[PDB]
Amino acid sequence: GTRQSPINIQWKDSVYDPQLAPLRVSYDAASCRYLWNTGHAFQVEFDDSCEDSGISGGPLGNHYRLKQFHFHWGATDEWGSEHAVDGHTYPAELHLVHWNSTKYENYKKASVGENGLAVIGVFLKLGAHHQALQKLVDVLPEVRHKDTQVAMGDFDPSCLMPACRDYWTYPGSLTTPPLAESVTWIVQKTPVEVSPSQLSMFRTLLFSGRGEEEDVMVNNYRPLQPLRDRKLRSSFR
Ligand SMILES: [Zn+2]
Repeated sequence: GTRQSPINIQWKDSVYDPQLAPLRVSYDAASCRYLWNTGHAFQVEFDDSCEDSGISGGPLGNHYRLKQFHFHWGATDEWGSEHAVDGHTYPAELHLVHWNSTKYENYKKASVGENGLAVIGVFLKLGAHHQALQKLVDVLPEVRHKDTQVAMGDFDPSCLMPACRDYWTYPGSLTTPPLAESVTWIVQKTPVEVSPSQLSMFRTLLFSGRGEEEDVMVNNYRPLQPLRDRKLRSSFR
């Protein structure tokens, strides 16, 4: 299709849009439920029972509810992110998936609908240990095989976001089947630091189920897609 993610964020294709209203991120930590191994990555699921939890502002016309968030990574610290800023890739990327509760009846419908999703991409980079992320890291040994899960309890995703909220925005798609073109992408310019050891833990999850050939979970990212005729906006000058 034409609008497919991920892409390569290049300085030259960006156009500041001074019309973008500031982005207001506010999540209810109490809405957290469980972490689990989807078979493609690990995800933290939230209870989206009609709550203020979610995002608004920016390129979004209305509030979108937090449904879940996952991570993408490589077999090495040298690559792993889905997006790339001017040819550069990071060791991992966080995807905070929100669904347009205003236009669609449910997440299953929004995810494949015309304006059903809004995802914030946050690049991860080696650096200082990350406290908030440790909570998650601490339960991964419980979810090695696909389909396995564990209960959670009060977690604020915002703790995984950079202080500076400058972003790039463009129309995209899911980077996993059905690959629907229903995503308004909000990619954050400023990466968040984590320690090698936190990242190494990621690489112990498995693509395979219980009692199957041990198939390690690495390089679970999708190849770069052409920008095409789409408009890549900058919230910053
Ligand atoms: Zn993703």
